[PDB]
Amino acid sequence: RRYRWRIQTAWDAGTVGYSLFQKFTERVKELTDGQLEVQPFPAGAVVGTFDMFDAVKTGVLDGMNPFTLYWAGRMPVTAFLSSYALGLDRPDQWETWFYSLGGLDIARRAFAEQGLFYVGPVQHDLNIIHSKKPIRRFEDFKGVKLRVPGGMIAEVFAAAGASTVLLPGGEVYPALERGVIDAADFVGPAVNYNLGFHQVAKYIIMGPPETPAIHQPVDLMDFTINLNRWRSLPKPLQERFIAAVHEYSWIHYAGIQKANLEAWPKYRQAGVEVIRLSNEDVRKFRRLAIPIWFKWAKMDKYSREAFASQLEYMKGIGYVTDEELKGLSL
Amino acid sequence: RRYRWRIQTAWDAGTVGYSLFQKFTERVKELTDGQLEVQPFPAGAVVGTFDMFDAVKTGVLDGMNPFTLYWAGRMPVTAFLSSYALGLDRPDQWETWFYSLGGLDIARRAFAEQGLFYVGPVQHDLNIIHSKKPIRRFEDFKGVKLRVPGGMIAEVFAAAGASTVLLPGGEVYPALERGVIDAADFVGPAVNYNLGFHQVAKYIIMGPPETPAIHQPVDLMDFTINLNRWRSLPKPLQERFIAAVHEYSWIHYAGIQKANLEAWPKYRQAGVEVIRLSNEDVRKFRRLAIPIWFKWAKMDKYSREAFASQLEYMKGIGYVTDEELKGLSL
Ligand SMILES: [Zn+2]
Ligand SMILES: [Zn+2]
Repeated sequence: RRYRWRIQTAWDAGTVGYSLFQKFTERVKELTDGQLEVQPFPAGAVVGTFDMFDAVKTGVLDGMNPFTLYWAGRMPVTAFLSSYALGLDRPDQWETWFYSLGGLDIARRAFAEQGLFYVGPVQHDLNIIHSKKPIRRFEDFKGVKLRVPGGMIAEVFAAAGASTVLLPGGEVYPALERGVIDAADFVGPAVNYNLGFHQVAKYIIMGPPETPAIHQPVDLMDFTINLNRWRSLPKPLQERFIAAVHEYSWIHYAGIQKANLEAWPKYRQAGVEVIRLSNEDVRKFRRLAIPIWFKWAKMDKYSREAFASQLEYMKGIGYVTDEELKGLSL
Repeated sequence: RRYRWRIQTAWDAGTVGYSLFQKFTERVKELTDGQLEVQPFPAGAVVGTFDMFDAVKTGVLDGMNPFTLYWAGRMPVTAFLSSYALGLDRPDQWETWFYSLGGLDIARRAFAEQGLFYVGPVQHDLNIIHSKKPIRRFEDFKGVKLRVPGGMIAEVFAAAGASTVLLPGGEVYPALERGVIDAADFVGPAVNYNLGFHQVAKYIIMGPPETPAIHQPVDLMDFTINLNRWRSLPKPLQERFIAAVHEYSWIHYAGIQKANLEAWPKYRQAGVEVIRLSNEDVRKFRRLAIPIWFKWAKMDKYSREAFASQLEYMKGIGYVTDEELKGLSL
């Protein structure tokens, strides 16, 4: 039999991300000899981006390709299924945690409880911030109306004095154009350029060379399927889909990075100034971030289990010291 | 029909690498519904490790899973299909170069001329060095009889004054034991421990925290199949094997990294001391390395094509400056 799944992505039509997503649907068809076809839908075509979770749960959408931390408000563990401020910051570290340190199994158990099947993470990129005004040091975040993807990312910036707001990436351009917000994080350079942020914001704010991305160094996406639909798919096809997603994870990653290399010269051409924060600004964010990591970990049994193993890993590779964990518990 | 392929790996029996490789053949069987069965063979079981290239070319072996730079002496481009001293040093950078910047197509074209189908790279790990006597700085390399995997890696150490020797990892232990060599690089901590290096060498030599691996930060493996055997495989199975290898690339990478985390405590227990070189030491190696990059790049049309796009990429991410390239050119 042939199966057809309808999957909407967080990528807006007309972005490098959507183009990569379109090709993935062709690859799935090739890998399953046409037995499984995925019909792609750009952000907002079936439902709003943040409404994808419920639509996939009901089966109205067969699956979704979101940025995983979008569900942080309803599933605490998802704040730990994508990068959070100053924690693990390399694609290979997240890949290791998910694929050998138990991360994938935590995600699958948590999503199964929601009637969803978490297939696996899709590698992507770090994120940058676009601002209408110069933010040159930690203290300049005070009073900035900043769009961020909620969750722990928003909490960290709020602890730095920013007024945070949650908006889908597609609403950032009009918000900055009208001055409804002063700044916005979204994704990396290439897609932000596709969305025109450079024309409504003259600055790009990044961390120092040592920590380019303070908040989201590894902004993971994923594929999540309605559990019933997943369980109805023949096992051989389920296994091929898992392989297709893991292969795509890196094909997506590479395509985004190539587009990013091409985008930087364009920002310079557009007259956009890239502001680099300092190592000291990062330390100020670090002191705010660690206690917040623990508060989020303490939300439910899944966030605790995921952070516990991530913390152990961070200790093993020198990303956290016992001294800085003083007074914190788990 | 059902296809059966014998594929030998550079991993010795009894290593974490070989266990991961055995699992991959089961994964291939599952992904192809039993149509493609790869019978795994540990290093030296069918042919010698360095004989795999000719064994596969002539068909004695259907395919191989080697460390790609083993063929540097016969195919100059392979010295650029795996990490080399002080160039790109993160797994994600090599993934990007191969999958979006044209790297994969260069490898495939170069191998096709040899009657081989290069499937894709297999991520792995950085490498560390084990020594019988301490090597605490750049100058301590003079006079050291050092085992390395030849090619550009051997040439950089020779430039530092070491007497290099080429040996399969499975022959490092006896070579150290009987004093044939003073030190040896091979792979990461877990597998080196599997091979018992800690029993014949009390030191591990690594770069500073900023540059843990000076010579081989991304020691890639790959799958290469006899071209005729590849062409006789139905296209649907060719595509599934390609996806399987790419998925495995990271499953392998993650498994190796987990094992590495578990190995450090065993080295401490075995009484092995980890010596870290300095940033100054890295600079001394750097001044030798860069000119060597160009020497190897100019070897043939493929080594030139590969290095050309890698240099362009490194320039793009600030890994090299025009200043330090003064007087060097393709
Ligand atoms: Zn973001
Ligand atoms: Zn090596």
